[PDB]
Order: sequence, then structure tokens, then C-alpha cells
Amino acid sequence: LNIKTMIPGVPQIDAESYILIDYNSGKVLAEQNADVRRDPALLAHMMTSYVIGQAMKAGKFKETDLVTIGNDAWATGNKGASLMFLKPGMQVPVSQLIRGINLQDGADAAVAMADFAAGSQDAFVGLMNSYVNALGLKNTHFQTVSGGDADGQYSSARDMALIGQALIRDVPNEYSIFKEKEFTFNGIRQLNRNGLLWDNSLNVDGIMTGHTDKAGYNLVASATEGQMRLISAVMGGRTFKGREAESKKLLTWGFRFFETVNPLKVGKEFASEPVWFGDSDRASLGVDKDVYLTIPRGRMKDLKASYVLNSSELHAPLQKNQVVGTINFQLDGKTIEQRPLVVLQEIPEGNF
Ligand SMILES: [Cl-]
Ligand code: NA
Repeated sequence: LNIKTMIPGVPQIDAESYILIDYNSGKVLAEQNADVRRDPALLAHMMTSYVIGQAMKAGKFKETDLVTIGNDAWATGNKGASLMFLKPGMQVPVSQLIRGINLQDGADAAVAMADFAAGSQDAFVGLMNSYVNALGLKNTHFQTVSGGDADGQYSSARDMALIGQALIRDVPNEYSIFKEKEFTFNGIRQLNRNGLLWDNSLNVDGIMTGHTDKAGYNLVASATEGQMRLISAVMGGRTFKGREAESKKLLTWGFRFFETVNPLKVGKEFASEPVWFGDSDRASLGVDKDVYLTIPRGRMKDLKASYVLNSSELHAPLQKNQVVGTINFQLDGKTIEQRPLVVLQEIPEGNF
């Protein structure tokens, strides 16, 4: 009812679905049909990139390793021109192939990497589906690594934003690939088709874009402003003209009306409480995971922190990171965010 306590209107987005989330807090800022199962088109390669990134993180291979191209990679919609051939017998560096997945149809480079990383396309696809389970995605399923007609291949705006968040969070060295405006594939210079990388009003460093007639226009974008990072997923975009415009509009809106606060870090003492029957007198209390809250912009000065304990008194023995209560964060008297209150240091039984 104030200009201070206002609820912002969401801009009109000419697309079938969308979601906008904060990367750190995972807070959902805006959504429409975010769980509707859709053709992801070329965004499916975000999951391809994710699995590849996990393989490299785990030291399975390196960007300098040479990959031989098979007949499997050649058979994808079968050189009559195109110096963009991944022809059989070639041995391409992993560096070229992981970037070539992002480029044009990633089909032949994705098929080559699938065999390299997982032995076969089917096994690799099994890995994409195990990570759908690991990431908790409820509306994503993969059928193929090449391109994406595939009638049993789908995702949603939310699930695609979550894949973008995991890419950034879990495999940042693979995520770095996405901001490169240009790279050389097979000796020929390519440009990044994420045009928002050239936007000087926004700091966008990801992620992927893809259009087909059945899937419409699709973009997953990530943008930063200081320490704040937003992720948008816009899918089933209706027009060419809005294919980057709609996502820009969403991203700028989330930065204008929301700010992400970090009230408390792992290991820092939020409160202390006395503990009975221990070797020590007081329990050091806080969190086991960094607290990130996304709140209305202008409100961070007004945010109030408090806590409640699971009990009347703390009794030893207390394990490190044992949950003993709840931290509540309030604005205007109402609790908007809660986190678990843990023991920061073990208090074994004793005397006291
Ligand atoms: Cl993993
Ligand atoms: Na590695």
C-alpha cells in the first residue's frame, strides 16, 4: 500500500512460459507456466554441457585431450561444402567440441562427446536423466543428444533455469564457455548466438539460445549486477523481435525491484545459548550454509532477524551442525524467510 511496501507488476512477456530466479537464494521473482512441459530445442544441450562439465571436474578428461569423430557423429542429418564438417576419422580437441555443441545444431559434436564421455549415446542420455533426478527436476526428460525433434524430449522454464543454476554452481569451468563471443571450430571462426553478450546495459554471461518451429524461441540467460546474479528462462517465445528483448526486459526488472542480501555466513556466530551438562557453558549458534535472501529493493535496512529454539534448554551432547532451532527474517512484521539454526561447535557431555 506504500511505495515502500508495493508489489511490482510483472512486465508482459510474449512467450508461452518463463521464470526469473535469483542464483544465490533460489528465490522465484516472477513466473508464468513455469512447469509446463515443453520442447526445449537447443537448450537440451545445457544438460549435455552439464554432464561433460561434471566429467571434466572429476578429471575424466581435459580440454586438450583429442577426440576421434565416429560414423555416429557423421550420420546426423547427412560435407558437400560446409567446412563445418565433423567428418569421421578427425581427432578434435575437447575444447573445440564442447564449444561446438553451443554452435549451430550441436548434433555431431554432442554425439562425439557423448561417445567420448559415456561410451555411447544411450549411456550418455542415461546420465542426463540421472542428473534430472539428482537436480530434483520434476518436468524434464531426455531422449537424444543430437539436436532435438524427439517427441519424448521435454523440459520446463523452471527446470531449465535450474539447469542454468547448476551449471553456474557445480561446473563453473564449463559455464565459462558460454560468455565467449567467438571461438574457432574446425579452423573456422564462429560467433556466439547469444546476442545479449554484446549488451552494454546488462552484464550477461550465459547461457544458451535455440529456435525451432515446434519449440518457438527459447532463451536461458544469466546476468550479474555486483554480487547479485539472476537467471531467466523464456520458452516458446513468439516472435523473432522479442527473442532477446523479452528476456532483457525480465532481467532488468528483477534488478530494479529486487535485491539479494547475505545476512549470515557459515561458521559466523548469529547467537549464543547456555547449554546444560556439557564441558562448555554456551553453544555457538548459526548456519551450516550461507544465507541468501531475495527481498524487495529498498527494504534491506528494514529486515529483522530473530530465532526460536527447538527446546526450553540446550542439553549436551551437541554435535557440530546439529539443528537446534530456526532463524526467522521479517519485513513489516511478517516472516518472509526461515533458515535452520545449527550448533557451530561440538559440545560433548561434561558437568555443568
Ligand atoms: Cl556428478
Ligand atoms: Na579435468
